[PDB]
Amino acid sequence: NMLLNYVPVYVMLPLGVVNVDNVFEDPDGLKEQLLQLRAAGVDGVMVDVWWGIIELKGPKQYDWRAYRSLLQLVQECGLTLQAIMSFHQCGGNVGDIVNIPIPQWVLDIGESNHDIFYTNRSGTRNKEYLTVGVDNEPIFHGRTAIEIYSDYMKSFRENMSDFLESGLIIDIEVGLGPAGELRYPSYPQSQGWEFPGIGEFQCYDKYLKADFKAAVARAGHPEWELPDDAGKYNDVPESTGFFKSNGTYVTEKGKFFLTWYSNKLLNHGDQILDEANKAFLGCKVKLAIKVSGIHWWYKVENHAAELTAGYYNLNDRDGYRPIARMLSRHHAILNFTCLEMRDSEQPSDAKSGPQELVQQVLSGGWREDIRVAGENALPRYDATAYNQIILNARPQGVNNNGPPKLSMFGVTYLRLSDDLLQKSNFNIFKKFVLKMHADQDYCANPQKYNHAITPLKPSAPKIPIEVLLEATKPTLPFPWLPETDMKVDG
Ligand SMILES: OC[C@H]1O[C@@H]2O[C@H]3[C@H](O)[C@@H](O)[C@@H](O[C@H]4[C@H](O)[C@@H](O)[C@@H](O[C@H]5[C@H](O)[C@@H](O)[C@@H](O[C@H]6[C@H](O)[C@@H](O)[C@@H](O[C@H]7[C@H](O)[C@@H](O)[C@@H](O[C@H]8[C@H](O)[C@@H](O)[C@@H](O[C@H]1[C@H](O)[C@H]2O)O[C@@H]8CO)O[C@@H]7CO)O[C@@H]6CO)O[C@@H]5CO)O[C@@H]4CO)O[C@@H]3CO
Repeated sequence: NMLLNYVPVYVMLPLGVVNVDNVFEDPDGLKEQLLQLRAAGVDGVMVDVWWGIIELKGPKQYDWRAYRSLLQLVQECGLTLQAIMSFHQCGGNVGDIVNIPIPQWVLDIGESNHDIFYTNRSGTRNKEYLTVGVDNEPIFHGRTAIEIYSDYMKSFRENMSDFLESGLIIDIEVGLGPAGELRYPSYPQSQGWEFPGIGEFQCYDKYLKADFKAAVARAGHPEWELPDDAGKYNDVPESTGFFKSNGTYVTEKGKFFLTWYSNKLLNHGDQILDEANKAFLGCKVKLAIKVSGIHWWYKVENHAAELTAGYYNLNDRDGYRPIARMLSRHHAILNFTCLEMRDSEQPSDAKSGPQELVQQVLSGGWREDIRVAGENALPRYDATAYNQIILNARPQGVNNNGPPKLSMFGVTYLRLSDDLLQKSNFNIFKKFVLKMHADQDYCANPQKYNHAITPLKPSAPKIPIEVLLEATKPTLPFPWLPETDMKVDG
């Protein structure tokens, strides 16, 4: 059936819908908007569940009330929900609207131990998220950073058990770094980065520096140091000793460092997803993580922006398919971004390859047999953006005689705003929702399009890092159509 071609569309809710004071501010206003979405055929919505609002008062002082009133209203409006366990800061830059820090009691510990924060070579502390170096350090009033995350997710599961039982929540995305993405904070606008700066390595806090020196001593080179020649945030790769042609990234020292640095994210990801699987075990929910789409310098050999972010991806070393393989023991979804972007829209000197990056990451996921979802990175209201999302959602088009060979598990559109709901904009969005649904009407029962959610099974066994790293072998991507066969039309 054509309904086997249906890809669900979710919309991201406005930022700060429950504010920093844990108040669901405007139920009436949100409700008119949600009902517009329900009539346009949208399948669900997505919301951040900010750790800095919930566990603000102190360790295990959770207040779930205002998020319970929000989930109640989404359910009354007939929409499902993707929930993000957001363990990161919202906003906080100059010009930002809603600013929600991580818990003040965590920030107070940070006042006496600055090394709980990701740190660059200059010694600047990024406070958006806790460094992977403290994941198993019992320094937060007896808890390690992963026990804080685990406890938060167990409390969410217990206190929202009625919305979980009644099937409101489709999936739980677990925030794994800055902006909820599994990466280092290598391109902080708060420290002056501007596209397409290569960014900077964020491994200089004392826990990660110490771990690196222990690791180079075991490899037989105790003298090796953390990079001192990779430049600054706004550098271009050829003006740096680390990323130029035949530079340090290609030496024994550079490769060992890049393997260590990227391996820290796989393991960070693997251990917290272990806890998420335990917390939500038995629930009719899928688990997901978000990978960032870092497309600038993708078209040059060095892939510098990708490497400073922690994705050790080169033309001869796949740095994304190890992440897909890791997610398969957890039966999790890889949620990616840049689904709307065309290469032709990027400034030429950025050496930007969003279309190719997307084809590489989604093909890597389908090859590893996991489910792949995605978002647009920037707000777009035009038909060419929507037709690019429809092309990536079904790369080889609609199958008239079955399910597509390749299709995404879903797409979340970023952000519900008054601009989206403006008349000419919302008319084009309604056509996008239709074409995503492969010209079928909204289908309330996911089982009809083969998206039924079972009870969350326990994680399959730990895959050793060397088996994870066999997925670095480069493969050719699946074939993409030039343009979609299910066009919104201009
Ligand atoms: O707060 C900022 C922003 O943060 C989040 O986005 C992150 C994103 O997810 C990452 O992928 C990355 O983004 C970089 C991106 O990937 C690169 O491609 C590049 O962007 C270039 C565009 O790709 C390219 O098309 C062009 O953009 C032009 C637009 O096409 C054109 O329409 C106009 O853009 C204006 C917007 O239309 C307008 O709406 C307004 O945007 C604001 C948003 O409304 C607001 O929601 C917020 O956005 C968030 C975003 O939601 C998060 O996902 O702030 C926006 C900025 O104030 O203003 C735009 C103009 O300022 O003009 C532009 C060209 O000027 O060029 C760009 C740049 O070369 O760089 C991206 C990083 O800057 O990182 C971001 C940030 O973390």
